[PDB]
Amino acid sequence: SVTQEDLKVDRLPGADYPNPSKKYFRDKTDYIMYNPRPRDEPSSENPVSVSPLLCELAAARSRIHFNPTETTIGIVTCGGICPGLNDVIRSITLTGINVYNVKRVIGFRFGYWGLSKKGSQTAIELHRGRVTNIHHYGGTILGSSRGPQDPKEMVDTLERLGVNILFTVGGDGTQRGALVISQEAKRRGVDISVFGVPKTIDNDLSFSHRTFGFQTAVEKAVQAIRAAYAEAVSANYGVGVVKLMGRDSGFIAAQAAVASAQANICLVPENPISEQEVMSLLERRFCHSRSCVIIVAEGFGQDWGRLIDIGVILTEKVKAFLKANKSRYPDSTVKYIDPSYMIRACPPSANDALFCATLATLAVHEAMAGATGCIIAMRHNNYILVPIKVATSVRRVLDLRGQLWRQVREITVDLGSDVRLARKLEIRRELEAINRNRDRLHEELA
Amino acid sequence: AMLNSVTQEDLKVDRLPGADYPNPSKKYSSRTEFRDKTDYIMYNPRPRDEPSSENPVSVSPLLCELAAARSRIHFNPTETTIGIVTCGGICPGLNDVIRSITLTGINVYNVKRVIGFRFGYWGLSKKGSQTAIELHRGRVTNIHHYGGTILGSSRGPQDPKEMVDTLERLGVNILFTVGGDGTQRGALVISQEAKRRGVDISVFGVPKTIDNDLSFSHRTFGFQTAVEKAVQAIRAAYAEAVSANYGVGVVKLMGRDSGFIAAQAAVASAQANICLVPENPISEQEVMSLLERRFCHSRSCVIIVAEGFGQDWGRYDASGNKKLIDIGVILTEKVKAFLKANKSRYPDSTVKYIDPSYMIRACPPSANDALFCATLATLAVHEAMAGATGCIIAMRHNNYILVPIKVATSVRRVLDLRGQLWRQVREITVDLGSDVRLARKLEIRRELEAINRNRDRLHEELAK
Amino acid sequence: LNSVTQEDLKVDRLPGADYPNPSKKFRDKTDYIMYNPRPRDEPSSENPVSVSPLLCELAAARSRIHFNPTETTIGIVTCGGICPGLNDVIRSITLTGINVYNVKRVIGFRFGYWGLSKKGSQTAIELHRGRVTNIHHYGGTILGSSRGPQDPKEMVDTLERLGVNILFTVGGDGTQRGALVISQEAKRRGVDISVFGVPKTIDNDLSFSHRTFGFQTAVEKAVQAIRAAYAEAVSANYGVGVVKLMGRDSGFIAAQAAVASAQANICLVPENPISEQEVMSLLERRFCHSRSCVIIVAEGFGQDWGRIDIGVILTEKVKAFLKANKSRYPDSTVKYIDPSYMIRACPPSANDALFCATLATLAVHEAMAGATGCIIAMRHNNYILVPIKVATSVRRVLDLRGQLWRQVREITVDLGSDVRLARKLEIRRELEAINRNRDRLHEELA
Amino acid sequence: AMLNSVTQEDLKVDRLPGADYPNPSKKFRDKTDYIMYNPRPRDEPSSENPVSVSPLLCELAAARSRIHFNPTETTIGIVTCGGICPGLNDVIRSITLTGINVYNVKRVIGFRFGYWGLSKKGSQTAIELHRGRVTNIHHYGGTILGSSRGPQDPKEMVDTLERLGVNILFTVGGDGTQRGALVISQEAKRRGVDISVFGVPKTIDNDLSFSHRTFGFQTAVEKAVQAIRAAYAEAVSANYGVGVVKLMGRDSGFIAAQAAVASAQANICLVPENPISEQEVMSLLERRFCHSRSCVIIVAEGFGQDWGRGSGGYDASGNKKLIDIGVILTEKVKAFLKANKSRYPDSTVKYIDPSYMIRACPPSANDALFCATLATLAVHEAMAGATGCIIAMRHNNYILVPIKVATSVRRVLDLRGQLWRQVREITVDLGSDVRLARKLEIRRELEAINRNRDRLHEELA
Ligand SMILES: O=C1N=CCc2c1ccn2Cc1ccc(Cl)c(Cl)c1
Ligand SMILES: O=C1N=CCc2c1ccn2Cc1ccc(Cl)c(Cl)c1
Ligand SMILES: O=C1N=CCc2c1ccn2Cc1ccc(Cl)c(Cl)c1
Ligand SMILES: O=C1N=CCc2c1ccn2Cc1ccc(Cl)c(Cl)c1
Repeated sequence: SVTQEDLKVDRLPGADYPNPSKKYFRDKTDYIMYNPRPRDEPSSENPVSVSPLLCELAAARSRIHFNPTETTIGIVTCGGICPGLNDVIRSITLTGINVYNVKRVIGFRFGYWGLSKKGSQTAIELHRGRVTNIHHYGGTILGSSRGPQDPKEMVDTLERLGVNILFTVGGDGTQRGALVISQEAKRRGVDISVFGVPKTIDNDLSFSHRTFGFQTAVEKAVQAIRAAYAEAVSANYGVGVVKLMGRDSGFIAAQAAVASAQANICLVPENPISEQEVMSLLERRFCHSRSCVIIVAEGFGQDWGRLIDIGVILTEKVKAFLKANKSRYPDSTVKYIDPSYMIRACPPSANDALFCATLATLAVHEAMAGATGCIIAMRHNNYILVPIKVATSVRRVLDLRGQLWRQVREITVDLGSDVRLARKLEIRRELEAINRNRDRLHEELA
Repeated sequence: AMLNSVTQEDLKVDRLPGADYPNPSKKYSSRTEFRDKTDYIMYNPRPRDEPSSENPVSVSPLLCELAAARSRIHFNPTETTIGIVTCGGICPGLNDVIRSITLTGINVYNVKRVIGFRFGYWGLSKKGSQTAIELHRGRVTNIHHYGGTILGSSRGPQDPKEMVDTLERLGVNILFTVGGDGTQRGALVISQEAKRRGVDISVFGVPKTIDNDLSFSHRTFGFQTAVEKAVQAIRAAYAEAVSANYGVGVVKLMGRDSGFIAAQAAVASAQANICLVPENPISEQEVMSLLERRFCHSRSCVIIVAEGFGQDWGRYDASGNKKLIDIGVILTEKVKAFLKANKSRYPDSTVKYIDPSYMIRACPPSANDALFCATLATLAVHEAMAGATGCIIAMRHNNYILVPIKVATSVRRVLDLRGQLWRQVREITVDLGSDVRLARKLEIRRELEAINRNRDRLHEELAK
Repeated sequence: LNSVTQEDLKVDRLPGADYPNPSKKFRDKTDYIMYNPRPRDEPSSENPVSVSPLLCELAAARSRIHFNPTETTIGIVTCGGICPGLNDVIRSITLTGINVYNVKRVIGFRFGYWGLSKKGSQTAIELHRGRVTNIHHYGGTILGSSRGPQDPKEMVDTLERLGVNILFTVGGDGTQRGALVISQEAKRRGVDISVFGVPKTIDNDLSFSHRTFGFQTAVEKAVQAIRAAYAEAVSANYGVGVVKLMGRDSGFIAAQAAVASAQANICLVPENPISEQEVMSLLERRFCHSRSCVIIVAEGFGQDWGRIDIGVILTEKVKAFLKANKSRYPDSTVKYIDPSYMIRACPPSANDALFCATLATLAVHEAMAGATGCIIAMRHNNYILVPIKVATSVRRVLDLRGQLWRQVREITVDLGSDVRLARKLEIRRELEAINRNRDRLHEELA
Repeated sequence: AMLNSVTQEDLKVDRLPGADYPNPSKKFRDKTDYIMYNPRPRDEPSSENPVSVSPLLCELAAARSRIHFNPTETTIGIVTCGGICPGLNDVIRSITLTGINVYNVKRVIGFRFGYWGLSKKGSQTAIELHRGRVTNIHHYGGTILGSSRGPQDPKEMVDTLERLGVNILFTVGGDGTQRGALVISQEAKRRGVDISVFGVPKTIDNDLSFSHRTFGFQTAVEKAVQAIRAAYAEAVSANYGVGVVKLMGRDSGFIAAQAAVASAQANICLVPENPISEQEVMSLLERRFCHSRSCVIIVAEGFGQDWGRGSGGYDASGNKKLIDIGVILTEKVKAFLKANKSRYPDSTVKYIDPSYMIRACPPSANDALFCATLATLAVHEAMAGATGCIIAMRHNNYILVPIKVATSVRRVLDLRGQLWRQVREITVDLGSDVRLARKLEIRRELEAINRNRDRLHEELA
């Protein structure tokens, strides 16, 4: 498992230049505890971490590795779009130009394709004028693509254009590629930093509590649920099925379910249940209600097909179930909602705009200080550096015993509950309230 | 050729016999002139002739009756029961119409009682009538802040005999039918079953069509909200498409039998390169030719498609359910097949399909639709209390009018491909008539002229 | 008015239409719409006759145009307070000129009429496709705006010097009066210039008009301001929210916002001047059986209240009234909200974006066809041309006997009601409802 | 110099005696668990686990296996006090639904218009909170209970609590409200009555200590950025246009600072932590107008309290009556521009107070989730006999803090920290050479337009 060695961040040799940024900084590496929980009860001596692990904190350094005015920064965006890609491009560019006064900033187009011999022709000049308002729009002005290119070709491009720092904005696959580029550079003894800004709307990066665009995604997911609910509650035995991202984890689905308070069933990859259990939950909902809203992560029920499109398959199976039971559900309506387009393709919330700008600015500070083969992450309210190797070796998933999942279980259908009993206590509370109103009203006359 | 045969007689709206009660909100003595009765607006306000010494004459002989609070009413307010039913697909502002019908009845006319029938015409059947809800001030206070209908909705008819049985049993004097063409045809059948038994009932339609394809009408409620939501869907499709090399966003924008949402959204957004509407059937080959032309000098394309486009395109799912036609899916598949067959010229390509139907129809209305819904509903109550029946309320040439259901359900509204809206769609969308290579040369000259000017002023600013 | 003749509605054309219209599949002669589409007589077998003799010229693309497209220079100026959609009008004028007519050049004059003065003309900007691409996503004007006039002689000097053939004047009544003075100075020197107004009034108080651009957006924002005022007021014991909602000379925004929101208890508009004492009487009546009150006030209300900022003065007078009556209103809270900034400075709704684009496109079509000394307006669902002289001679105001104002009176406090009686009926209706619920609940047990 | 003294004793949260009942919630904690106040190590990485720089441990909030109150005999009371804040209705809803749905408590009472609602007169207005009364209240700004500023007689209030059989009172409000909560707690202890008083902190300014985030703060920053966007549109539309926008910030500038960075459209950001003179402000404006025709100024309501003398008075909540710095700043900017009409021949200054729209909206979805989680854990811990404390969020975890220490210290911007550095990167800097900085600007632009000019020239043929 993970050792302190696994958390040591690579530095390019030498920090020969002063940091030009203004004293309105750090001379040594500071650390934060991976786990800030104590081993023992309160005692007369300072508490000791349950874990041996320390993470390096990200910050502007007093000494830097790259000579600012000779430095070329490169940027590439890869994979599915995510709210705040333009914020990361803008803030990397403006930190480079305004704070370090770097020679040049290059935007490589359509992911790693943009660093291939063919693709490198399309590379764009990122100046102040080119990034002024790009953060008001979803997508990426650079464009994106999936899948790799020859690392040899890509380092050929980097050398040819005199790129000293490449920022890799993308998911697990992109950062694995970043580490391969880093090592091809080291192999030829070229002075290049490769520095990852993690892109995962699902917030399933480890050594991390929050990735950029996640909070925006939850806002949009709740708006999709509000529409699904309006549709479902408008029909007799109405069912709204809404797919909410979640390739390998259910953080968006779980947070949206709790925030909206309108989901009756929440289906996540961490909690695989059968078609039969799902229909049993729907059956229980329809005992006391005329509508049901089902949230489903795209990674749920991958053992339900021969990704399979679980949104379509679930909708089809719910229809088949209700048709086979037309006896008890005489008329019924099942609506499928795929809001994926609207969740990923918007500009960020103001809180994600600030987060994106802070990730990007610290990524420039640390790369200028010779950090390489690492990502910037946010953990316990602090910015840290994590080596790509350990970051891509583990992933984050819902704890089904944790407080978030407990809140999902409190609002969603539970076969264990005495619905009909609970209703009797409900009616007593209501009667108490309307009796009080009845009295005050009777009083008010005369 | 088949022409519609509408005469002035066809536009006369039925009144229940007698207006024996004074209006408690419209006192005859608060008029400034005599004769509180029916005023008219011209169907077509365009003249036959040039300006001359005599007043201009309408190109049409038709006059529409204007909707308004009357000084004399047919129903005795405190003995009056109002019923409401919502039918078919939901539409932004259903709750606004329910709320405003209820509060006009209670607050303005002080009616005895308001009943909400549930899940469309099902709610007036013998079985369904058990579910009927009491609409008081407390039940409707904030319902206009939410999409859908608190009454619920369903498609398709019920036995008119059963439904009039329900209306008689509950003592319903006015039934408001909120729904489309099919719903209002049913309203007229209810009206006639009532007349047959000599029961004193007004049936009054509030038209529900998100597509704005009601005739004798320029605007139906929820349409403007739908266009707002359609433009937000297009903004997301564009962000996705422009982020890919040879990226295509296909977005379906309502439009069952007409393309008003698709056309207005295309022009409002200024981001659609192809706009496919039922009024303008073109072949799969013409569509791919437009995409091909777009990809000559761009790396992305956004395609708007109405659900009623290409019904002559193409011809049970795994669970044994019947598969609907879906031009959105079929178009997306055909665009992929075209790009795959031409991977030579479009080496990598991405096609994304977006169905924002859920978000377009299921939201609360814009403030402008909230006002419109409240005004339609309040005037519908005023006119039904004044004994109007077998008719709908519509908005035409900035005015509220009454139209008999028979006329209203005999004709539908469609884009004029020679009109100004469609011209604006053609100005923004790909045009095969342009010289690809020439047009591009002039583009670059204009750009070069601009950056040359900036380059000069910048050079000036230094040594100054 | 009882006056206004067909002559007053005749729109000036520059002499000659010697060029074909380069747009493709247009009108060969001028078509008309009736000013008043109401009939003189009862329905009869013969086509109805207008109550009015007046006909308005319809706006449309013409087959013959006055200006030679490739020799034509278009100028644009934006004047007075900003209004949602200014950038939409600038963009659509520019792109219609360039993309449809392929005009030589488009000039943006800066900070209103100042921009056409000898000093100001140096700041004039080149409007090409690149300069207007996304400007419609932002509030304000890229050209900038200013109030008040310049020397017409100087301005025509500028127009002649820059070879401007069509000047579009985007502004209110004062701006268009200036446009007509420019037009006549041009005619006097025999310079071939069209001056064509796009009316800018957030208040929608242009005559020969049912809707001006930005009005609908303003009502959306006004309703959002009222929603916040209501939340504040209803949260306090004897809470009062006063919100000022534009309305310099008319109350269309205030009236539509009051009805759309359904949360205003008092609506104060210039058309209905009432005394300080009547206002306090309405508040007094509201506080008989409610603990909160929301007051909408147009900026043009109560200009006979000073021996003036009516928002501040009204708020002060409401506080003085509540303080003098602290006996009956023991603790009380008065909040003033001026949302003017947020109402005028936003981008338009999608419906206003479409309207702006349509006004602007037709304005270019008609100016290219030699229309001058006129504005484009929308009336009875149609686009018309109106001479500036008649357009600036009359203004539009609320009809206090109309359906809109009736809806305002239905929701706002009414002194005409019996306080005591009205309340008794209220309580009976409530008791009826809660008695039914009380029964069904009692039933449901067993 | 003067340092704060916080000890482990100050962080020990009071428990009512006895936990005699099992927790009816189903599929937790059998003893009190802790998190480090400061998770930074004393030493370099070594063979031994790292040791905290601080001796302080905070008690973690959680559902307990043993509870103090017998659920079906328990009455929960709720009161909302002071200025409204996005998410008040979310806290009321979640306290109510946790009480009813999880613990099946006897009864939930909503006291109206703050502490007034627990007075003899006010207690008549108290409302019954059931599932039906709170179903959608979280979709609206304000409080369905209503709010008021300032105190009531503690004797009267405990009279009300005893009369209605209230076992737990939740106090939703600021520093002043929670000081009142402690006074209620002690009046109860004095009479030996079994009551828990448990605070949910309400501060839009996020200036609670032992805390990184209070509810409604993130929503406030969203609304502040919308206000700045409108101010910018107005200012950039005028020749020498100035938008002055006031952004909350009574004693700290977290809203102003985060809004300035999020918007990237503020040229000057004025916060209580950084008092500067009228002359320095006008110097920053002067520098902005050297190479721009517009300026946006953010000002916290607590900035420049040494720019005038106030009345000496106190508002109903017992806070200083502040001078209106928004109006005074706007007036001084106008006076400066008028006195310099020579160099700023026409100028326009607009003042924007968006306070109404910032505090009176429903929460963002992220604030709705936060509010629900604070409220649910507050019920869990009060049922487990926690009293005289608040629930707070720190280092991504929920903790309990005694009111006494929570009301003794407040949180303020670090002018040497990363947030304020980002504010300084975007706002006007007198330290730059105006003339030199401009020359380099133009060179970079010329380089860019030369590249575009080339690619365009290429593209023909
Ligand atoms: O194999 C994986 N599949 C999914 C997710 C995953 C994996 C490894 C790490 N992670 C989490 C992760 C997500 C994004 C980034 Cl940028 C990184 Cl470096 C790791
Ligand atoms: O088949 C149709 N498809 C669309 C529209 C349509 C049809 C028939 C009449 N009409 C027009 C219409 C639409 C709505 C209503 Cl409520 C009415 Cl009465 C007619
Ligand atoms: O003095 C006026 N106050 C308000 C309205 C008004 C006046 C004069 C004409 N009008 C109508 C009007 C409004 C805007 C425009 Cl652009 C025009 Cl041309 C006329
Ligand atoms: O006197 C203060 N003025 C402002 C802020 C402050 C004070 C004391 C503690 N605090 C921080 C604080 C804020 C809110 C709450 Cl609910 C609490 Cl308990 C403390």
